[PDB]
Amino acid sequence: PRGLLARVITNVTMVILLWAVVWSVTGSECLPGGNLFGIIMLFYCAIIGGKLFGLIKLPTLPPLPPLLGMLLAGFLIRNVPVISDNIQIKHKWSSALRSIALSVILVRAGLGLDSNALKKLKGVCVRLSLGPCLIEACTSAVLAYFLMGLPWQWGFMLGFVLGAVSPAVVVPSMLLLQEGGYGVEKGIPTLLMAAGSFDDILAITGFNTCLGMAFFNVLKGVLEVIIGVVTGLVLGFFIQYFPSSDQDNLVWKRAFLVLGLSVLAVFSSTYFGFPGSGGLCTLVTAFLAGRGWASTKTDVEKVIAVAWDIFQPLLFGLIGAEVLITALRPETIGLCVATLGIAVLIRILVTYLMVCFAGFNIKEKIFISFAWLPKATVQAAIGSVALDTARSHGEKQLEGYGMDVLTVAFLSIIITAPVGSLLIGLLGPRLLQ
Amino acid sequence: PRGLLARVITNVTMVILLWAVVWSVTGSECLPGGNLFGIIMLFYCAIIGGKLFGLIKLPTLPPLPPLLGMLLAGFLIRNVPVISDNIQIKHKWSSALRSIALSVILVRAGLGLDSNALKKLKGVCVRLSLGPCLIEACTSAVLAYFLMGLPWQWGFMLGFVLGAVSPAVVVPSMLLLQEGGYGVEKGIPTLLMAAGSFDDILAITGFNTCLGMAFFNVLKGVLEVIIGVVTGLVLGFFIQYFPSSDQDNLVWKRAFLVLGLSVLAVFSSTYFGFPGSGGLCTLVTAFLAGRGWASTKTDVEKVIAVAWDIFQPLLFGLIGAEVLITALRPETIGLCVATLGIAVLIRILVTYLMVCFAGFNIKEKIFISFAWLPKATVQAAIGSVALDTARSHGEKQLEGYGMDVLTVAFLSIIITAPVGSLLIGLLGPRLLQ
Ligand SMILES: CC(C)CCC[C@@H](C)[C@H]1CC[C@H]2[C@@H]3CC=C4C[C@@H](OC(=O)CCC(=O)O)CC[C@]4(C)[C@H]3CC[C@]12C
Ligand SMILES: CC(C)CCC[C@@H](C)[C@H]1CC[C@H]2[C@@H]3CC=C4C[C@@H](OC(=O)CCC(=O)O)CC[C@]4(C)[C@H]3CC[C@]12C
Ligand SMILES: CC(C)CCC[C@@H](C)[C@H]1CC[C@H]2[C@@H]3CC=C4C[C@@H](OC(=O)CCC(=O)O)CC[C@]4(C)[C@H]3CC[C@]12C
Ligand SMILES: CC(C)CCC[C@@H](C)[C@H]1CC[C@H]2[C@@H]3CC=C4C[C@@H](OC(=O)CCC(=O)O)CC[C@]4(C)[C@H]3CC[C@]12C
Ligand SMILES: CC(C)CCC[C@@H](C)[C@H]1CC[C@H]2[C@@H]3CC=C4C[C@@H](OC(=O)CCC(=O)O)CC[C@]4(C)[C@H]3CC[C@]12C
Ligand SMILES: CC(C)CCC[C@@H](C)[C@H]1CC[C@H]2[C@@H]3CC=C4C[C@@H](OC(=O)CCC(=O)O)CC[C@]4(C)[C@H]3CC[C@]12C
Ligand SMILES: CC(C)CCC[C@@H](C)[C@H]1CC[C@H]2[C@@H]3CC=C4C[C@@H](OC(=O)CCC(=O)O)CC[C@]4(C)[C@H]3CC[C@]12C
Ligand SMILES: CC(C)CCC[C@@H](C)[C@H]1CC[C@H]2[C@@H]3CC=C4C[C@@H](OC(=O)CCC(=O)O)CC[C@]4(C)[C@H]3CC[C@]12C
Repeated sequence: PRGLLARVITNVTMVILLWAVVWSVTGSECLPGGNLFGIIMLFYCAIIGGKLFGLIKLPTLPPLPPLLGMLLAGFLIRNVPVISDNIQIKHKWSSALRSIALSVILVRAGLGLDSNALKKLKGVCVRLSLGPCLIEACTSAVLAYFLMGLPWQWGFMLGFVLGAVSPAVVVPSMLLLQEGGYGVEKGIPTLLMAAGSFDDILAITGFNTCLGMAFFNVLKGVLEVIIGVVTGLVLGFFIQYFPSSDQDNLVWKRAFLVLGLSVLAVFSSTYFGFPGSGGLCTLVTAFLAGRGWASTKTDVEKVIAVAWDIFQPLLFGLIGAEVLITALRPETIGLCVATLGIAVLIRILVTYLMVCFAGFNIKEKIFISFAWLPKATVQAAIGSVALDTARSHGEKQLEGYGMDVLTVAFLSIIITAPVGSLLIGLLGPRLLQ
Repeated sequence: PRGLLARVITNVTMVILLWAVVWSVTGSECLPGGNLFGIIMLFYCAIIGGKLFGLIKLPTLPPLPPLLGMLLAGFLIRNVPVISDNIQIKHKWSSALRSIALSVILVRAGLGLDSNALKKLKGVCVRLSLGPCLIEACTSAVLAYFLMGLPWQWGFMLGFVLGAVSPAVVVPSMLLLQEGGYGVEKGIPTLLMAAGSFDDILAITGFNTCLGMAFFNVLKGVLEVIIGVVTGLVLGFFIQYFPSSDQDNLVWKRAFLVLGLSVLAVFSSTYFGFPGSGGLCTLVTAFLAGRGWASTKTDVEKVIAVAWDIFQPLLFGLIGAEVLITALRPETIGLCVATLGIAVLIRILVTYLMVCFAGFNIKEKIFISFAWLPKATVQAAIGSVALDTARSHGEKQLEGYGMDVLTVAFLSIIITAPVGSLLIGLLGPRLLQ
């Protein structure tokens, strides 16, 4: 009956019951070496890993983010030889589960976005979404040439992979800051959430175009923008009108509609052959339907919030589950760190410059500069795409260049992701109060 | 903006959207001939079938139950030549889905049982669950010998299969009657729900033993009663104490615990080798948990009721999905019809006699006598077990005897399942008012 004892006892039963129930219905998928056993065990390990980082090993002054534990828990499973064969996850299950978690964070960001602030920040959004991304790519190519044997063709390809803000790490931080409030709320959380959502299409277009040259598509990148806007706009108007207050259980009807269409848009676009259209399609759909509701949007986000907590450990467990290749390969990776360090440093400076027009006087520029660091999702999506092509085509010289790209690609998530989440967490309540 | 137009538009969108979403994640399972296409189409056909029987062809006086539509919808799929390979379903996903729906109705029946009435009905419950089951089986064996070539060995086997009350047909009707109330509520709804729950152990024990004799097990049938009581008690006292009001989201925590352990007991018991223990294990577990949840028992009920509505069309659609063998086989089934007709009539008389002790004065006897007719679930599970051994044990003489079991076993589901459900509908509010 004790509160502390009841909480620990209940959770232990509710986790053993989940494994036991699945093992009964499915004959062998829940035994060691099975497909459902790898997913369940990784889900449990990521859950416990986050709890340790913040409740037992919490630093006095800085609150250690739980995102570090989730990546660490997945890293140990993939790299430990004795816990790498009894637990395995199929690539097609990893990719399917990876994209579903991405759509959940996108709809929640757009759904809670305030449209009034977005109207006055039209000019700032395009500058923020174009400045740091393009500038860093050019610097990365120059930095790589003087410190690596990669030519200009492979120098530019690295830059686009490196420079892309991941919404999965900034969006959860912005929403928590906005809920607390600080008496100003100029629109910084809204600006950061919107700008980082559609930055992916710029990066993927350059990577594919550069990859093809080293092996046209310039117009194709523009088409992905048009399709996502048109599909998101037309479908967004059939959610605020057809579902009305007349029907019952409307809370569970407006929640399945937005999430179901978001999943359809993401997976359908990739199948056709123009990925990235669903990246912003689910942003416009939720944003348009978001303005249609002005009384029941409060209870819809609560349903989505519980869903995000389920996919939070699962998403980052999969992200840090393919770093076994570079687990321990000391080959003077100081140059790789040097390229990453300079590129990050240059990105900070340009971000401050791009917001020097008006409004943001002193602290807004500082907070925005340090909030553009995290790089989690897009880096792992196309991190090893180039290396596989080099291996496939039958050559070898290009494979070595691709391996170098992998080292810097995985290094960004390990380094810049946990630091960015930690910095944004404690500096938000200290600059724009 | 119109509710009439909104429901049809909204419901149509919510069914096409579900198919499109599942089709995107799974490449070919959503296409015709796939595994997930059979489950989706069968659920949709059974859904409209229930709506037609009550909104289009509703009789004036007798309300035609949706069960007739659900049984017919699955019947057409399995028998129509052109829609019998376009939609299919694996046996292992039919059996898994069949048992899960059975556990839902058991916990919802046990949860709504009233303890006060059960205390005074010790004598009536045991007599009701023993009288008709044994008496009807004996009459079926005698009638079969004088009207068929089945010897005494096969006569009793047919009787035990034929004599069994299905809880999935009465409990939904009993719960609705109890909720409405009629100013007396002597305990008839509680008597019928409890007595019919544990009637499975006798029917399976007789059928298995009789089949073995024609091919000791009395002791094992006894253990299934003991095992269910022992595990029902220990697992029933760890649910009304640990999950308490201190925990958050307690509504969704107690509903996962009762339903999760009910599924575990049913599937785990079958695997070990003593089925039927989980049938009454989840009945006692849910009843004991109800006694501790004095206040929040009704709040959890709203979630279980919605769960059954999902499995209502799926359960009966699968029930009428294996009648292709006897789709159209005119072989003078009048003897089979005559044997079933006599057995049903004899069952009515004996049930009236068994409850002529006290309490039920005049009208209660008539209502209870006709409320023991519905027979749908247990028949289909063990109906074709005899014929499976006949075509697999190498003997062809016994194949004819097994075929006669299928004719009567499948004929009872078509006839008595809908009539019994319809009979209680228009007779309940006319006898215990
Ligand atoms: C703790 C509360 C929530 C009740 C749930 C208990 C379950 C966790 C128990 C009940 C039956 C047990 C199972 C019954 C027997 C076995 C022996 C063994 O099963 C096997 O046959 C595979 C290995 C072998 O060949 O022995 C492995 C564990 C297992 C499945 C047990 C695992 C744990 C189970 C599911
Ligand atoms: C907080 C922890 C419990 C989260 C889950 C960690 C898992 C990764 C651990 C927990 C229990 C461990 C398992 C305990 C027993 C075994 C059986 C073992 O196989 C043998 O024992 C073979 C020895 C023989 O020849 O008899 C293989 C590893 C495995 C699945 C272990 C692998 C790693 C597991 C799943
Ligand atoms: C605080 C919470 C998050 C801890 C969760 C603990 C789980 C990781 C434990 C609880 C029950 C354990 C399981 C209990 C029974 C078994 C059966 C066992 O089967 C064998 O011994 C394999 C024999 C063979 O080699 O064939 C393998 C480990 C396993 C799945 C255990 C794995 C680890 C489990 C899931
Ligand atoms: C935002 C998207 C939708 C439209 C813009 C796509 C850009 C990413 C493409 C368009 C023109 C491309 C550039 C044009 C040609 C080259 C040559 C390429 O390889 C060379 O340096 C050798 C050139 C030579 O001398 O032949 C280096 C990158 C670069 C600048 C390309 C980099 C990627 C660019 C900027
Ligand atoms: C209606 C509202 C909820 C928007 C959802 C529309 C979907 C129902 C559409 C969008 C993309 C369409 C699919 C894209 C193309 C095709 C052609 C075709 O796919 C194939 O290539 C296999 C058969 C063949 O060889 O042509 C069959 C239908 C399908 C999958 C379409 C089926 C219907 C889909 C899923
Ligand atoms: C209220 C109704 C719509 C519920 C669902 C009924 C389904 C059983 C129907 C609806 C659409 C029908 C399908 C429409 C088209 C086809 C394609 C057909 O294949 C061909 O046309 C091949 C012709 C050729 O050889 O070129 C096979 C049947 C199928 C899947 C039909 C089978 C039965 C379906 C699935
Ligand atoms: C009132 C509600 C319950 C009616 C529900 C209607 C559904 C039965 C319809 C809506 C969308 C239809 C599907 C839309 C697209 C396709 C792809 C289509 O693919 C082909 O043409 C097969 C070509 C080939 O033979 O390879 C087959 C029919 C199908 C599955 C249709 C089947 C019937 C569906 C599910
Ligand atoms: C509640 C459950 C767990 C216990 C009840 C078990 C009964 C269903 C068993 C116990 C003794 C069995 C009977 C004992 C022997 C026979 C002979 C059997 O076959 C014969 O008639 C030939 C006998 C011979 O060789 O002379 C037919 C049924 C019957 C009455 C059996 C039918 C089923 C009975 C009643």
